[PDB]
Amino acid sequence: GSHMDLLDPVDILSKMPKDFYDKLEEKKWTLRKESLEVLEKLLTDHPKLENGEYGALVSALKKVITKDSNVVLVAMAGKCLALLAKGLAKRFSNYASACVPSLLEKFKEKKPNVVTALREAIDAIYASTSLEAQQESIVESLSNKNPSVKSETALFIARALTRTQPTALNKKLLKLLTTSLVKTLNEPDPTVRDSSAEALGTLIKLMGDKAVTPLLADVDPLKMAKIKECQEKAEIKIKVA
Repeated sequence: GSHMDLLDPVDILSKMPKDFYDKLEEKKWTLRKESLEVLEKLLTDHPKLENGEYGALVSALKKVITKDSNVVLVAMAGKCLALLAKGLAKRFSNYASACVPSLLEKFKEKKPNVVTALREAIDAIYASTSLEAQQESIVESLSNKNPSVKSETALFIARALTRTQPTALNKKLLKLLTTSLVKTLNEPDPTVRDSSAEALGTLIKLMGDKAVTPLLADVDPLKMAKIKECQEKAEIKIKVA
């Protein structure tokens, strides 16, 4: 009944205000907020989304996330993007690749509320794609000069790995990911190092010691300890088979 209706795909595109896009172009942040408010409510009221042309909506949200000077709007746009990606599940796959790079770069913003929304967004989007498909953006981001981006990128990999099938990573990808993460692991920044250790430990948890160990032969003893600690705490939420 009620609960079953939650499984009923809703056409939210036809329910948005006729001035949704125009308001997002207003200079007054409170007007931009009005469009996002309405959208956020539509997304929370209808967890199951009908198929449709979401390109314009995704582009509008990305614009707010990457260019809005108001962090409250950035967080709201991030949240909406996360709910949109969740409501479409795999139906979001076609928009994923363009979103990933933008979200990762936005991790230069450190306000915790924005960070939480960005994590939710990139995590929901990951579910519709794969590390194989997003490797270039991910690896490129681990090279970002901004410590905050490097750290959040490594943490993104850690969370992603807990929901990844072991068969989703071939030898090449495993080596590329490990090599890139060992590089940030040896960075002078403490947070970046911890985040890299968490990602590496999760990677071992998922792929197994024998498979990954060889690639960490040159990691010093102290760092290996951090990695193993994280490995112990990592929880792989998926089922191989």
